[PDB]
Amino acid sequence: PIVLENGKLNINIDSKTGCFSVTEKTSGHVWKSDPWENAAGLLTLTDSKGKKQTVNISKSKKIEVSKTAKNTVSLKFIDPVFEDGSVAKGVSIATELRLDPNNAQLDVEVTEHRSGNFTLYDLRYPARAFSLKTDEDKGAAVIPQKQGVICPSYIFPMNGGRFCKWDDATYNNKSQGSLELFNNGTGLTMPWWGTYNEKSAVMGIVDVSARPHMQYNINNNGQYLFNAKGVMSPYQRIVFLDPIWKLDQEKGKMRISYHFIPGGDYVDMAKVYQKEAKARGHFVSLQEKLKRNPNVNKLPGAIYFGIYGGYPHYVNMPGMAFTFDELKNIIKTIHDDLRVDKAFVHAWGTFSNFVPHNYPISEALGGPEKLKAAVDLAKSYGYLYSSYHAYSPMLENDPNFTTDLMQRDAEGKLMNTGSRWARVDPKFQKGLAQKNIEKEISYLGLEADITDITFAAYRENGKEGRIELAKYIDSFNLVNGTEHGQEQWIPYFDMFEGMTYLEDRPLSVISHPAPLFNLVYHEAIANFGKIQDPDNEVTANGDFRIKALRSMLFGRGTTIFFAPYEFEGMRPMIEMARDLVSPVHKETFYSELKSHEYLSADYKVQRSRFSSGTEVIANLGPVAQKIEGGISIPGYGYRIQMKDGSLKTGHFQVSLHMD
Amino acid sequence: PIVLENGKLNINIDSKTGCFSVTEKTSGHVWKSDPWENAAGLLTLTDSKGKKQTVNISKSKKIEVSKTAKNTVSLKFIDPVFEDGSVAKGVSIATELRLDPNNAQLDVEVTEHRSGNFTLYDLRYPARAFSLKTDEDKGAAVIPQKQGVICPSYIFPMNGGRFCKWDDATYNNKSQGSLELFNNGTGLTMPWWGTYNEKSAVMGIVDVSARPHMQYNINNNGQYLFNAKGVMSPYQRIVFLDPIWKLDQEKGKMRISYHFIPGGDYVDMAKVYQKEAKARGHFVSLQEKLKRNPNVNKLPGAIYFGIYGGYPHYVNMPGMAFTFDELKNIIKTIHDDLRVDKAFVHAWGTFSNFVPHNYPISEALGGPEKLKAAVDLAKSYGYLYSSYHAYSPMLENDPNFTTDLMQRDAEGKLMNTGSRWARVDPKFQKGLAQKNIEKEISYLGLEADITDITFAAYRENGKEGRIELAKYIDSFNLVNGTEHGQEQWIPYFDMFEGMTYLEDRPLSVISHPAPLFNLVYHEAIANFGKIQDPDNEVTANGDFRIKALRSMLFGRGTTIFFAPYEFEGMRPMIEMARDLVSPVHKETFYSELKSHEYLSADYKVQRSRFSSGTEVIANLGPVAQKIEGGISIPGYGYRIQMKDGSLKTGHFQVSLHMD
Ligand SMILES: [Cl-]
Ligand SMILES: [Cl-]
Repeated sequence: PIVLENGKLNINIDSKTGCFSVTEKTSGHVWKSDPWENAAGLLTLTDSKGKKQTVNISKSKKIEVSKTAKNTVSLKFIDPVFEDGSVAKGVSIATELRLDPNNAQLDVEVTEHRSGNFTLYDLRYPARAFSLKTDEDKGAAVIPQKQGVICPSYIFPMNGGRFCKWDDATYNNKSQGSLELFNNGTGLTMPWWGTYNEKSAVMGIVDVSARPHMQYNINNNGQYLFNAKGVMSPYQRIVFLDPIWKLDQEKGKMRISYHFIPGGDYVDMAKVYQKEAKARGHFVSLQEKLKRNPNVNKLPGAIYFGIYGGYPHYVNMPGMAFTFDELKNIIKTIHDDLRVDKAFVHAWGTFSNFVPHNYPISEALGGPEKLKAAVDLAKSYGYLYSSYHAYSPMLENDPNFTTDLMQRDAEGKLMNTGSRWARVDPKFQKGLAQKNIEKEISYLGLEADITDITFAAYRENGKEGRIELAKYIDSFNLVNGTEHGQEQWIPYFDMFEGMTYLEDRPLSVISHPAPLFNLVYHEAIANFGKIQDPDNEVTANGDFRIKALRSMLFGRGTTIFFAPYEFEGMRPMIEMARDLVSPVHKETFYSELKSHEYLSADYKVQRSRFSSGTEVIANLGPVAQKIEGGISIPGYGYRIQMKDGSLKTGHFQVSLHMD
Repeated sequence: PIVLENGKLNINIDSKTGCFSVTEKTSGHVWKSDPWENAAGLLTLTDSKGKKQTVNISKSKKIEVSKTAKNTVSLKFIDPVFEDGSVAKGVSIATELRLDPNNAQLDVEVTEHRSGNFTLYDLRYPARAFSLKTDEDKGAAVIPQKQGVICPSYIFPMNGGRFCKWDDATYNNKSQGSLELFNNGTGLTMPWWGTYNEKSAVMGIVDVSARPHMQYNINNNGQYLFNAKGVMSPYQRIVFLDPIWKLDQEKGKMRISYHFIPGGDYVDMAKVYQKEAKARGHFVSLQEKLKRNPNVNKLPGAIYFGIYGGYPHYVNMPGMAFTFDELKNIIKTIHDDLRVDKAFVHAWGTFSNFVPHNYPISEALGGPEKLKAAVDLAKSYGYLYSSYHAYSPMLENDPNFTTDLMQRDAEGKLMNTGSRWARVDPKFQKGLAQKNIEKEISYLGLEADITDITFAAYRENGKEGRIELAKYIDSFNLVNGTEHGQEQWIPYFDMFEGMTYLEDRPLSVISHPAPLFNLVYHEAIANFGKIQDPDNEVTANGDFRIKALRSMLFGRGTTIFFAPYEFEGMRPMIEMARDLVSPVHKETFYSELKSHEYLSADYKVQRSRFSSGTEVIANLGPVAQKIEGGISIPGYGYRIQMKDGSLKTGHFQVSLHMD
């Protein structure tokens, strides 16, 4: 082998294949190259007939590996070979491995690619690296899918229904696939991922300029590679996560930085990234935000209430719209009867035109003075208030619909024809906001704003116009929120509505929620439940029992999101959130989520520690379980140590009243 | 126009296009032909270049429409034209429309197709027929997707989060697609579907010999057709369901029979089908089953308990496997402490080999005598008992794994390499069951059996071997169940585990559960909740509150499916099922589900009436709502009128106990 080495790592590079292993010297843990095919990389490209095929670059006609500097090895893979034995002449991939001279940190970069008369598409590089061996390694893959998850590398006790679905998925196509960076769908919210066992951890951080996808393989033995051939896989069940470099699209630097952490797990990974997040400029603390705007302290302990009037979808829809008097009375009841001390009231349906014309205040719902009376009541209670706003939609049912503000592609065709909520080109969105937002703020005396859609993702197309809008909104210095968010938007907002979990998502049945994003960013952005999956709805992500406990563990706020006709049914949930979640949310709001742990074999009992001095232990399953010191946590129960040393213990119960 | 007419229907057939309208003469409602393109049919076929294209068959070069009998119109569509104006010379499609002389029934059949030098694939015929106009018709599409759903043709009040998902799905690809018949995944469990408004209903029943797919379009304006062109749809939002004849594979008769019901809805449609089910031989009543086997009377009021010991997935898995003494104690606790009077105990993990070798009784778990003691205990209480059995798997982790009993295709390649649970060719399965099942029956004195996997679907490949196993099992005259089921298997079993709902399914955000299967088959086959989504798990399909109420409305039994370590956490739910669900299940078990109705604008308050003289009203949402007479049904509440005149009223409560 060729060798790169420092005080912490030894990298062994195979001259013949370009594959590498990483020995973490302190533990003797060796991270292995591809256990299945000894493939350094997997490259998808067209053949001479123009059919896409995926090849092992380690089978190329020529492979050149050399040390080109003390801590750099240069590799070159020349003329890959197709399945049928023909050669992709003139195709080459060049890469570098660069060891930090001091730290346990390896940079891996794809530095050039040549396509000849072929077309190159995906490159998995390194391929099937940093794997865990299922049922040998006791650890997990770590994936910042929205708030984040882990995927254990072994089978463990769990509810029998869940166990069937989990195990089964590890033998079919549910456990393999890919995810993308910085969307509000199924994708990742931070540019890293990793694997750990009981000895060591590795993560990879993707260069800021690049947008690889991430391939996963969760305990799968690769049977998916053999089904079309009708044979059984000869490979072993493993866990891996690989970068997919999109060679046909990517113009950035195709670099991933691997960090090796002895005895580390997902918390340690998160903290490594937190330092990078700060270097990248995303980290603007809620303490800095509170210094700029004292009204940010209306957020700790506040329930986020969304009163959904059928808008933006419809204007004054019968059986859904609220009047402004009705809004006022919901506000009053929240404060006077349900004793809610702090709240963020978000009223969906206050305008008589469709977004993106967020005006005038609707005469049919009572007019301006009647809305002002609602808002003033809220402000009298120290609640925050915002209308629903959006500057990105262009809706088919809007009488003012036009394609004039939609974007066109290089061929002159309309973009986002199938995505109605994100049709207005961002380059127009600041101008739309400017039409009325300052009038609303002046007329209502607003202290807060929430703006939908535009900041839910961080794609390249249109980003300049989105930044312009973000800066415009931020210039008002209101306590402000937006739908979902991404790390890149943290500087401009105080809270994100969402950054939790989709209901139906890849990896659902073979992962556990982990507060990855909040382990990084809790001190910098507040988050609340998503409006589609609020704390009052029973979904794949739980009922109120589960959601309330998870809120405290993860450091998010309560979301009660309702049509007006449901309000009386919200009362119990509001009370329970007020009693249990709100004081914990208050105490921990500005703090760091220092650590999170799973404390039971089924992963349902967890412990979170916040730099406020607050410790939350909760049991998200139905059966009491013991942890350390033989302490028992009831099903759907909690034990919380507050800053002041007091202890709160308790549990939820579901009962049946029979008359 | 050519007309077919009787006293109930007028069929108006356009002689230039082949499109037809149907006037239902009692209500006067007119079902229109394709509102979008005036297409009589949509045919997918390869072009001169071999690229598949879809074409409107009404644009064919020659269309021949003639009245060939009093009540038959014959159509021929000759030389379809491609996008580019080129012709598919030698291609033709012939159809017939046959009006029943007396009844409001129309048979539609594709009687011939010729391909010439082209290859034909899908044919939608009739295309976009029997549609509902969104927000003008107040009705629904009716789809027997597993237990069944309806898809309303208008927007209505509901929870705000649900509303956003619902409306949004009508404008993207979530509201269009296709489903297949007789699978245990996303598909249909009865060969019919339909549409209704406030005046009239139509359904179509597919010929017994055919396997069309079904296309859906739920309030979608056809934007999916235009996204690639980057233009806005010019079509209106409508609801339709079309048959998709797979011309490349279908050997049966491509006939659908349309039945027209003035004032009808999904209940009337289910009852039309019920007549056809009986004609097809699927309907063997529970009453007949009870006459054959008096032990069937151990099912009414019984909780289905699955004790999941990590088998079949693993043998004797630490932390999941139960011993036979442990199983005995669980059974004892359920009866003596939790006062469950009737139950079906299903123990997953009683053998020391992997399925499909369902023997011997495991020595490691205690041996035959200790299993007998647990079974005898169960029998002394009157409970039904089965071990887990399966004759279809061939598992990678089984030391005895071989490919010898796997099916191979015409190229000699293994089939089902991707489906571990369904690998043994059905032709072998009877033999595998024969190896030990009679030894088990005799040793344990079994009164019952549940067999997993084999009867979850009704596919053509392997059907004969499945039938042979069903008949073999049924020859024992045991109270018996199977996973999921299908209508074709009703004659052989007393119960099905499942026939409810997938958690993640197409149409989930744009449909309501409706008890379609049970509206047809409740008197013939009992069902219970699916082990993956049991009444103790909180999922997309609800928590215990919601599941228990739906169980009573739809006429299914309770499923408690748990790993042994969870048992103590099951107690409250077992109690509540005992007190609430079990007596209603007991009373209604053999009865007809006569009617189901949605009584609230949000579809959450419902009413079912059983021929036992039992009426169940329940509210599956959080807020109290009023029905007729101003009677209020509490959130998560019920009002049940029993045959004995008694009225049961009550509701679930979730409380927080702070110590
Ligand atoms: Cl969360
Ligand atoms: Cl159900």
